[PDB]
Amino acid sequence: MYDYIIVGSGLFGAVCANELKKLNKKVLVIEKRNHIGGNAYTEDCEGIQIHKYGAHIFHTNDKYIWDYVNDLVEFNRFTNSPLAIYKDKLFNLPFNMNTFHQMWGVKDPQEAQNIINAQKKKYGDKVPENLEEQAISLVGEDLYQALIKGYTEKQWGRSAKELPAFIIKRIPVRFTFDNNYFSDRYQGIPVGGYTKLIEKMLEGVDVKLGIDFLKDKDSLASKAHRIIYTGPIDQYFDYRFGALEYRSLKFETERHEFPNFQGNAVINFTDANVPYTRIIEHKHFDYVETKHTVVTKEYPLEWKVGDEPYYPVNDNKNMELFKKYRELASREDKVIFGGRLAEYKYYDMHQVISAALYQVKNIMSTD
Amino acid sequence: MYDYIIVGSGLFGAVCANELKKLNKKVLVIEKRNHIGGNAYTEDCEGIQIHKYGAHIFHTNDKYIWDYVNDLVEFNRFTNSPLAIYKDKLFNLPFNMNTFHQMWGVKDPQEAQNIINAQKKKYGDKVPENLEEQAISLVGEDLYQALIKGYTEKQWGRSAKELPAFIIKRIPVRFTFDNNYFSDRYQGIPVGGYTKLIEKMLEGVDVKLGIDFLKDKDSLASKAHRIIYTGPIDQYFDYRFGALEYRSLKFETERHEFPNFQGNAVINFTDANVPYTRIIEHKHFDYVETKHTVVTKEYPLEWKVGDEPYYPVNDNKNMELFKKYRELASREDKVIFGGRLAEYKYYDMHQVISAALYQVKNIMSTD
Ligand SMILES: Cc1cc2nc3c(=O)[nH]c(=O)nc-3n(C[C@H](O)[C@H](O)[C@H](O)COP(=O)(O)OP(=O)(O)OC[C@H]3O[C@@H](n4cnc5c(N)ncnc54)[C@H](O)[C@@H]3O)c2cc1C
Ligand SMILES: Cc1cc2nc3c(=O)[nH]c(=O)nc-3n(C[C@H](O)[C@H](O)[C@H](O)COP(=O)(O)OP(=O)(O)OC[C@H]3O[C@@H](n4cnc5c(N)ncnc54)[C@H](O)[C@@H]3O)c2cc1C
Repeated sequence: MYDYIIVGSGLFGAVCANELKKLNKKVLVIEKRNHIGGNAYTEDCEGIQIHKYGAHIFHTNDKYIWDYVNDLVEFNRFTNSPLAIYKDKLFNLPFNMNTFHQMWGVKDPQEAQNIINAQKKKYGDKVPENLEEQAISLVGEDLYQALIKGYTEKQWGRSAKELPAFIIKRIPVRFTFDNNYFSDRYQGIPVGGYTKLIEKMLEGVDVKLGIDFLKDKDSLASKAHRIIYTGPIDQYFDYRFGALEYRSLKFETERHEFPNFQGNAVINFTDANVPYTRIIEHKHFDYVETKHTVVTKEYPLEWKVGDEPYYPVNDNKNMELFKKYRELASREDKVIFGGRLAEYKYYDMHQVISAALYQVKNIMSTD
Repeated sequence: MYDYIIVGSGLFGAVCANELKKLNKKVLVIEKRNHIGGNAYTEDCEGIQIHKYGAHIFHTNDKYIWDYVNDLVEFNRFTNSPLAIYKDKLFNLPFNMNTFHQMWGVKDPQEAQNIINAQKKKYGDKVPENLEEQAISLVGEDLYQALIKGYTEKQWGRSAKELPAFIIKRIPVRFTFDNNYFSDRYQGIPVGGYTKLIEKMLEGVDVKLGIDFLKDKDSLASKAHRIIYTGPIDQYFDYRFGALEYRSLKFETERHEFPNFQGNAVINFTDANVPYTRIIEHKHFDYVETKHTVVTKEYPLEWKVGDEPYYPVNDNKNMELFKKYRELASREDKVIFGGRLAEYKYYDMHQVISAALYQVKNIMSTD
């Protein structure tokens, strides 16, 4: 008889297991996939650790959380500086002086700011109610047209004027020459990959692979006093009210017999006419010398049952749907719903780790 | 009676004092300036910590050394990404794909490499007779003409074709888009400045300011069993064999009543026709909100024995001179010679800290 059965071996579940195992609680982890780690899972290809479900860069301002993962696996000092390719132009992301210099030839910070502020003139100053308006209010017309619109429209397969103002976490807009994608004090990649990190978390824990909890809900749930569920919340209740909308992704990977394909870990293609949204060259995440390189093309698509859910469409319709499942969940006796899927929300890794730690503390305050 | 009298309160001296005070040794620090910290000294101007004697960025691959300084003062995650302005063109340093893209429009790593490999061979395998040929064989003429020539000529006193190839033994080149000047695993600036850090190292130690050890050598020497000397080695022996040659710098600093002057901590001017070699905007080393900004222009300065020693020439002539003083120093006992000035060498901060830690361990294991 287990104290806890944890559904899903992603960061949320792996962290709960790592903490509960130290509190002397008997734990079982059930994962439907043939590998652990969830969306952060990495796989080695002759020395190159491959980010299987999208580029994953760790970043936080919380020193306790940075030390928590670093105490398990050492992280390098990788800094995420994505590139943006639009037609025949290459630009540096996030929005900084390098970007403005490339776009207009400007070198002076004040000058660059006047320009951006002047493109927002045609549009006026109403409160932004959609992504296109929110994007233009921050970077102006030229930057939006070249670097945001086509990209956003491909990833959400919807028009920008139709998406919510905050459907995407905003990236930096600064007036210094700095291609650092994140403003955090700590940032890096685990040397050896994330799979290794999650392995440390699950060390000394019973873990069963290839098992879908929802295919044997009642039976499996009777084997433990408490259940920690990190799968899709709507699927947990048989899509009873309809399915929550997401955007999925498809990754086309290929090995090449030369050492450097594009010279950067991440490159986005912001032209609506190029099918894929990104190309990821995995070796650049962590210095290695191999004669080959593995490159991944990322293509977005509308999520259907059977696909992996990646980007939740956080608009009013879906948020009302989520509230209905939340009511059902609020009634579920022995189940704790946590993680990106169970909460219908996009979580960065540090946020999810932080959510899991609070939840295990909250469980121990009083069982 | 002190066990140790440390001459100079720069990093080398401050580290020896920090370690010796930990071993219950009575220590006295003597500094000729009115402030501590040596060449790394920082001064606050209404919230902006000013790097008084040149931009100083900390970096190391030694985790022990990084934790050593961090346990005293916390460091931020500043990344040195110097820029260069040549005429009306702006380039990213160090030499990387961003640079090459700016120079030739190239985006492919292999393509950039072909361009450079070819240009390196302008004069075939011919062995470089001078500095200009040396540089051209390392990176080609386009990069050399635009980013090295004028800069190098200003910092030395004239023509590249009239200078020794030895001056530039290597010019780092990478084929990834990465403006990070240092490849080290650790890099940052101390929050609050370097003076604060050194004050922590000297905490609880007797320090005397404004005293030039050499104007009262005997009296000051009798106050301890051992002397650790970090001043000029040649000056210590009265320039007995002549003075060691150094290159010097002069700084002109201005306060401006606006928050952002150039949007970057360091910008080099590689045009021989612009007097200064660099402009430093101190606040960008460590994030702060001030309505003003302090900017410093750096100019190569002709050096005479008496001017501030910044960079040692280190040519055969001077190394020879150094060996002679080194022989004398080897006859001087109870006196330890250490630091950039005492050893006639250019040291990075982590190297000098490392040298002081081992020097003390050597001092302990031998007595
Ligand atoms: C494309 C992409 C890129 C990202 N990049 C970054 C980044 O750069 N930096 C960052 O900090 N964060 C990034 N993130 C966010 C990161 O992936 C999430 O924070 C993390 O996955 C959250 O952990 P989780 O356990 O909640 O969910 P998940 O990792 O998704 O894991 C849930 C696990 O539950 C399993 N499971 C589900 N249902 C069942 C069931 N019925 N039975 C058994 N097992 C089940 C799944 O197979 C899976 O392994 C990215 C996310 C995406 C989609
Ligand atoms: C322009 C410049 C930029 C630099 N930038 C970087 C950088 O970005 N990153 C990095 O890692 N390193 C950098 N360095 C290197 C750094 O400055 C040195 O590593 C550091 O100064 C070495 O410490 P030190 O104690 O050996 O010498 P110093 O700091 O020079 O200190 C010696 C001290 O002894 C005092 N003194 C000398 N003679 C006497 C005497 N007779 N009596 C009493 N007191 C005396 C001096 O006044 C001084 O305070 C830079 C150096 C220069 C010159």
